[PDB]
Amino acid sequence: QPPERRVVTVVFLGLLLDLLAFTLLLPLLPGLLESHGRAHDPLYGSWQGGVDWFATAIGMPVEKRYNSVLFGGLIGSAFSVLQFLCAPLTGATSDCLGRRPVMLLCLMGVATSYAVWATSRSFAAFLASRLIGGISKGNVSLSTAIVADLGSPLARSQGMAVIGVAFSLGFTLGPMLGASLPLEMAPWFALLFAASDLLFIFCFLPETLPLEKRAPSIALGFRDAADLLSPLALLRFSAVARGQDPPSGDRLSSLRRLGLVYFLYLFLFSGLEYTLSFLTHQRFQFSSLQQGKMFFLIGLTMATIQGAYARRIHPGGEVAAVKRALLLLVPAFLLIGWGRSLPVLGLGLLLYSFAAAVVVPCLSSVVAGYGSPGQKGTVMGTLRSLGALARAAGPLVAASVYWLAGAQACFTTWSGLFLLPFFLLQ
Ligand SMILES: CCCCCCCC/C=C\CCCCCCCC(=O)OC[C@H](O)CO
Repeated sequence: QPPERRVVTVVFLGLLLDLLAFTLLLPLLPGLLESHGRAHDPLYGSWQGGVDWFATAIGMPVEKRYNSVLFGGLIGSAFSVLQFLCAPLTGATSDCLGRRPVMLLCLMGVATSYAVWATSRSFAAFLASRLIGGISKGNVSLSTAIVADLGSPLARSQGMAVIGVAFSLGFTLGPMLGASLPLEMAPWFALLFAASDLLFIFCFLPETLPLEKRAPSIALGFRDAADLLSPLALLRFSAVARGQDPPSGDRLSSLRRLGLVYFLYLFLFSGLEYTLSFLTHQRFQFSSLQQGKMFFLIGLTMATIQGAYARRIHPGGEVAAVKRALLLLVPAFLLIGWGRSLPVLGLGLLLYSFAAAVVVPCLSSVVAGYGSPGQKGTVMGTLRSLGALARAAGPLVAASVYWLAGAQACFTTWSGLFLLPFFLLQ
């Protein structure tokens, strides 16, 4: 096929190898925390002390699986703070040095993250592994940047859809494999996928930013440092607005508006998506195995919609499809929030899947069309960073309201707040 097919193919297979490696360990995390608690790990005990303080503050009942999910949520949140910190820098660096050298630095970091975990099963090794993997998770935003390097709006909108399929397939099949593996072998499979991704990208990712299109600098002074690290400067896209041939006027307002909608969407969606672990236990007494089955079906529907519908939306129709998805999430979360049987829960999950499939891909696709050739890493790095900030705060704030106000209070209120990104877009 053309050179555009070849790059997206390499980006997709690389990213799927990456996401299998990460998601593989997620169904095992409950057992690994429980092991540390049971060995009296005094560092574990520190963090358990923090989760406890939080559990007391929000009024969360004392129960093994409620603790497991809350601890997994603090851990998930700390990790997203690392992704937020590093995504703009990694982007700006690649704008200046090319996509391939920075993609490869990031993958050596991810491979090293799994080398560490492989060697030691302590809470310390766990956090050391998460820290390194966290600061090296720019490979994700570099994938979106590489798609944004492509020539046509069509190339880009389909590229972002294909990345959507990677995340949906990765988050589906990874935990499936992990729970099928003997625990000893799991960190070895993560390593195999992470080393495979590194080697695959080394041999097959073509460069999509030529030397004569690159940003002259990463950051010259403290104001440029702050442009990559301040949540408000990342919302205002100040790093992009201060680059070579940047967007200005109406074009720069639009970029900011898509970013605010992106952040708000993911703040709300990531919160309800996390607290669905509370709702399916508390209301329907789902085992974590049954939560496995449910997220599996969600991921498969999402990959189908992403591959089949999201990927076929005519360039120019991204925004119309996002507005329709944000409206669909109002009934979707009302049905989940209030449903007292599996048919009603099921209907809300189906709408959840159709709507979530479209939003991240369609918005990335429109955002990717902004910035000059040497700013694609800074634009998509800034977008990923806003998502990371959103997935950092979303779970914690939804957990507070879920336990302080109850499932209905949280799911009704978050449902209402979806009209904020809907109206910001219209
Ligand atoms: C380019 C970089 C190359 C790679 C550089 C590697 C750096 C990794 C450093 C520290 C993490 C290792 C932590 C090892 C944990 C030691 C064991 C421990 O903490 O105690 C065991 C626990 O009490 C019960 O098993």
